[PDB]
Amino acid sequence: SELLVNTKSGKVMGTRVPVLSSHISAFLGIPFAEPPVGNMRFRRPEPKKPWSGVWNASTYPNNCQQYVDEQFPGFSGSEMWNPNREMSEDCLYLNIWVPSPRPKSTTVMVWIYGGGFYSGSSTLDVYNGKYLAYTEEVVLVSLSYRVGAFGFLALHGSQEAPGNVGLLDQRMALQWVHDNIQFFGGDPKTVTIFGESAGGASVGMHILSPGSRDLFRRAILQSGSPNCPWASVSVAEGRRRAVELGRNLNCNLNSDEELIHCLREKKPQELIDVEWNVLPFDSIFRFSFVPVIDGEFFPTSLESMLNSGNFKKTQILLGVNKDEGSFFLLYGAPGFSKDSESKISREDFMSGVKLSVPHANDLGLDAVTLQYTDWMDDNNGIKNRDGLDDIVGDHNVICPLMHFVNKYTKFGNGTYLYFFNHRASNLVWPEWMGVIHGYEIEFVFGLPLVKELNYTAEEEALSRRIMHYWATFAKTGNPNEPHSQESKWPLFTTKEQKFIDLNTEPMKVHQRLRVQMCVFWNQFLPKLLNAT
Amino acid sequence: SELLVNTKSGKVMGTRVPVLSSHISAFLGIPFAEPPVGNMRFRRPEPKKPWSGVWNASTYPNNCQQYVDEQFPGFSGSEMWNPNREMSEDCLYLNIWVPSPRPKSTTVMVWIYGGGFYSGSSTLDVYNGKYLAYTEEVVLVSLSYRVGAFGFLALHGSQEAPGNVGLLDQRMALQWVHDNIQFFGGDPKTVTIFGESAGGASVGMHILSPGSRDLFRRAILQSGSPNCPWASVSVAEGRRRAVELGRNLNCNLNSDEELIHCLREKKPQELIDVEWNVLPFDSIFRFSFVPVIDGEFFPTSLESMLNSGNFKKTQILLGVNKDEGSFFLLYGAPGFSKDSESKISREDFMSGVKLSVPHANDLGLDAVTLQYTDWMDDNNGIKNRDGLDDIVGDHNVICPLMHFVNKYTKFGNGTYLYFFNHRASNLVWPEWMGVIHGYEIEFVFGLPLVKELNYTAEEEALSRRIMHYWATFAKTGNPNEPHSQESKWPLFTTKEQKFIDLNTEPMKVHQRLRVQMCVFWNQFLPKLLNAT
Ligand SMILES: COc1cc(CNC(=O)CCCCCNc2c3c(nc4cc(Cl)ccc24)C[C@H]2C=C(C)C[C@@H]3C2)ccc1O
Ligand SMILES: COc1cc(CNC(=O)CCCCCNc2c3c(nc4cc(Cl)ccc24)C[C@H]2C=C(C)C[C@@H]3C2)ccc1O
Ligand SMILES: *[C@@H]1O[C@H](CO)[C@@H](O)[C@H](O)[C@H]1NC(C)=O
Ligand SMILES: *[C@@H]1O[C@H](CO)[C@@H](O)[C@H](O)[C@H]1NC(C)=O
Ligand SMILES: *[C@@H]1O[C@H](CO)[C@@H](O)[C@H](O)[C@H]1NC(C)=O
Ligand SMILES: [Cl-]
Ligand SMILES: [Cl-]
Repeated sequence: SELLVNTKSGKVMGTRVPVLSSHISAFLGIPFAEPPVGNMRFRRPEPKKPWSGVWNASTYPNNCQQYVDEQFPGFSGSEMWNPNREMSEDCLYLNIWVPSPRPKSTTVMVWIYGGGFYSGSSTLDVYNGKYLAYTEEVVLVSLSYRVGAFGFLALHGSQEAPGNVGLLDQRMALQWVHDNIQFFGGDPKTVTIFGESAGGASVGMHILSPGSRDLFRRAILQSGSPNCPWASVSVAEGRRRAVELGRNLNCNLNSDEELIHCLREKKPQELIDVEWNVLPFDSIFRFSFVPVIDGEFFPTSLESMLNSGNFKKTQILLGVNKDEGSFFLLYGAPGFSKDSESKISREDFMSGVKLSVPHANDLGLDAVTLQYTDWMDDNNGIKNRDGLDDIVGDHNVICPLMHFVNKYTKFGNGTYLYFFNHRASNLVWPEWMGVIHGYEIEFVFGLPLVKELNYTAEEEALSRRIMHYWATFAKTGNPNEPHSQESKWPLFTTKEQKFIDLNTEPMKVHQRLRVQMCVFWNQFLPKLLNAT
Repeated sequence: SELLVNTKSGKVMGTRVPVLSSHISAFLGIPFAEPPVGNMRFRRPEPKKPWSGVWNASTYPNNCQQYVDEQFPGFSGSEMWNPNREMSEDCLYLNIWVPSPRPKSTTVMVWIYGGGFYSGSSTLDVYNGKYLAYTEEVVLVSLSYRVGAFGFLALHGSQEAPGNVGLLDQRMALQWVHDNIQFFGGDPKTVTIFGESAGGASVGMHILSPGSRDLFRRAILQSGSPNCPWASVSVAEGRRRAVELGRNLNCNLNSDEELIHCLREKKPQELIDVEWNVLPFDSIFRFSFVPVIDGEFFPTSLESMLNSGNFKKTQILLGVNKDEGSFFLLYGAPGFSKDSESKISREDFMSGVKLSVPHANDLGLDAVTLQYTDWMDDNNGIKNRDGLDDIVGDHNVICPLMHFVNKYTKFGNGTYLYFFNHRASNLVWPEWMGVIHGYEIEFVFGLPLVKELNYTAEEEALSRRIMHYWATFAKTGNPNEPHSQESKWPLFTTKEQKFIDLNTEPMKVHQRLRVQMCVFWNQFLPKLLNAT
């Protein structure tokens, strides 16, 4: 009854799940397209054909095929991001958490997982929607989408591997929500899409793309934006990386059809095993198969679209973490270790700069080095470590997002900007990594409300604050409740550029979120690289 | 007797002058070259032909022909630098102060005035040698040299106007000191040359030039160095400026001989009136007629001589003032005034950057602007004013000197570096100009010892503090007296790069003088300009 819902594609049967001291309804693993298997690998997706009978939606679905991290086997801090279900190309499913009793037409939030467009799962423990759905009385959806070559192999001109099909994956999920969430008590006119990392870039890409704009109301972007240097490639570079994938696998390279046909004959893991080999440079924070600027999903360049106001005009809430770079340095740069303070020698600093700005010429590398080096104290291993951390975070996350924020706000209908800088009391990663890429998510999804996870009382309060900000924004376009006695998160405006810190302390309002280095990253360095 | 001295060129009669509550001997206006007049204009100097009878050396000589500042008529702060004697091309004379009674063979210090190679006089009140000669028991010489076109018009390949003849004037005076100072109680083997601004650059040029090296023992450079961007031009640029001078005066331009013949017919003021017109850019801290890198006075480029160690190996003492740029902004840049705090708008800041780095392309100007702009507070008129002040001082004085210091110290036999940052209590210039280009000179020459000039007692001590450093360095190659236990001025070394502040407070040792900005000026910007 409460758990039996007839959708436009067929009947589904959910399950009743405990949440804190109560219960809510969960519909897990609902299919929203045809399995993209066999001759449909790399292809645009197709809607799921209606089914007879009742779809058992009591269990999480498979995860999409992806690279699996084995750097720290068994370590909870890294394994919490790996697939926790069987991987399969049959992975295009969504999950829904619905308050009990079912509401009539309440606000909908659709989570888009990140993972650099190469990884991610809707089923991770940290994305369990039940705490946010129960606490804030929202219908919480998490979608899925093909990652890696399966979602973003791009041979422009081919209709068999056109590129961006993972983005199209997200779109079909949003269209399914548009068509069916009313049967779960959700309001299809009040859908907020939100995501972190590539999910945040994705949210911004749907703001940009005409084919996506009418499928949601407003948007939240966490540590990601559509213009990030890692988040897209040209059609030429996408073509080069697809051909190099075939070269790594002894494919016929004479035509797209023969290349695609060879690649479609490979087992999924054969593609994954050579995925990182197609990158052009030794690099960190760079991923092989990402969205392409194609002229279809993206009509023109992202920058021209941002400049002209060619995007959805609505409210946005977005922000970054204090130490976005540390995860990438730990996994990919010399001198960093999970088990030490990772003081960085001058030599390893210079190596890290090269890995962090792989596209830069030697003059550009000199510019980055001078901007982030204290020449009164150039052998200070802690300053070198933190300087490289800032380089990676500023170049890859913060400065692209601030460029996006400033362009969007010229045309949009309300911007709210945050700086998340709380290090969790129970973090398993070392202190030099600070406030890590991905580690605001557990606060957004309410994990500190679970006493067994051993968060502090202040962290539970912070999680409750953030969930209420996110959900009140989703409901109203404004994270603040009116007539409330709590300090107000101010609008970000072109003139005053205000933002708040998010942490356990009373709110602080600041202005011009890191403005100096982003002048460097957004105006000076691109001009230097374009001149030289 | 004490005032009657037989030199190798003839007899001279000096005069007994009061100094504080005592007396010393002064020999003023001794000729060291033939008057460079008529056909001799622009020509290398020729030794003064010996005279019969007694040369009357009781009176200051004429000053060389030069541009005279009329910006602030009658204002003591600027008038103190103007010629205080009649100007004449018959101006190649030197002055000597000798302790009374005459010493046997004491240390000699030879002052070389500055003035951007376009101005300067040996006879200014602030260069009165009597306090230094009396207080420190040295023989103090001040020389003179042709400035402007008269000293530095350069038509390379012509022997009639070869360039660098003002430097050859200095050398001829040093040769005269070498040959004659023993008759005044000076030791020709212990001569220190010292100078400020262009005089400091000149001192460095004599260190470089093979034809000068044997005419002095060691060297002091104040707020100037041979590699300063204003201190030399190429033979091609000197030729362009000489031809343009002729163009301004309707000269025949078909040949060097015809051009020179024309310029020699003009009255001196006719040349001076158009002198600034030959500069290639709207600019500040750039001067028309300066030393040329000719392959004769300078055998190769300054940088290659410095890299190869092709220079005199001895001890040097040198330094800079806190606010070298302020004078040039007051006189040449928009928004500055003697009668206001000169808060600088953003627009006037950008204009000032362009005037300050006239040779830079737009990418270069962007780099300078980013390096000196606080983008959290870019409309702060005090920060804009002080940022421009630092740009002018760093680019033109401090960083070129630090480059020289660094290169010299690899091969030299002892470097002592200072940072003079005391603002005089009785300064007539406004507070925003800080510690001004030229305003350490009055301390070096002992003017705070004169009660009627109204320095504080701490400023008298500092002046005594500086005169003793300078004269002890001249005597021994080390500014510190041994077995004294005043705090010691450490050697500047390649590794530790120590320097001292010079001010009324107890001496503090620091390291790496303006190292951050000088990486920009000495390494990154030249690379950027070369590559773009
Ligand atoms: C040098 O060799 C390689 C090095 C690497 C480096 N990168 C990888 O292996 C991907 C590793 C995934 C790690 C798990 N995912 C994480 C994720 C996030 N944060 C993490 C923070 C820490 Cl401290 C650790 C892991 C995080 C946040 C999210 C964003 C991404 C890109 C992946 C996932 C979600 C890949 C391939 C190589 O061959
Ligand atoms: C009007 O625009 C122009 C502006 C100028 C610059 N004009 C000048 O006369 C330069 C200023 C003359 C006074 C120079 N004397 C000074 C000198 C020094 N310091 C000074 C500090 C202050 Cl605050 C004021 C004057 C100083 C230190 C020394 C260095 C120089 C170059 C000149 C002389 C000695 C020239 C031509 C122009 O057309
Ligand atoms: C030297 O010149 C001074 C000043 O003109 C004069 O007072 C003095 O008598 C002269 N000495 C002579 C002519 O012996
Ligand atoms: C200067 O040279 C002497 C003798 O050649 C040497 O003993 C001394 O160490 C040198 N000093 C410096 C500072 O180079
Ligand atoms: C110096 O001080 C004396 C006495 O205090 C005063 O008469 C004189 O005007 C002062 N000089 C200047 C130049 O201000
Ligand atoms: Cl100041
Ligand atoms: Cl050394």
